[PDB]
Amino acid sequence: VEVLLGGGDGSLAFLPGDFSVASGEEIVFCNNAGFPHNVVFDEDEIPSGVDAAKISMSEEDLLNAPGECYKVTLTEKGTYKFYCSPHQGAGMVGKVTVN
Ligand SMILES: [Cl-]
Ligand SMILES: [Cu+2]
Repeated sequence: VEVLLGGGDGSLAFLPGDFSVASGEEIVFCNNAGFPHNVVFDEDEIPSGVDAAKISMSEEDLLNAPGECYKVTLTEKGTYKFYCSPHQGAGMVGKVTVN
């Protein structure tokens, strides 16, 4: 599935922000507006056994360009809470349920 990074209206948001995906299904986070953006999963908000370092972009990596995206494939079932480092304080966070 595809999630847009930033609304055209200026919102620093994941569109959709709360969504579901089946185990093994990919999620492609594409820059839309308001970038730089990046996608970082909260180590304390991801299913048991998942390595946040494998499913996250480095806090120092940013999708700085308009056509850039970040693809991640999640398998362990449960909810995962992720955010954008630069806009975390502005409310740019999201949740995905892997069923
Ligand atoms: Cl992992
Ligand atoms: Cu951002």
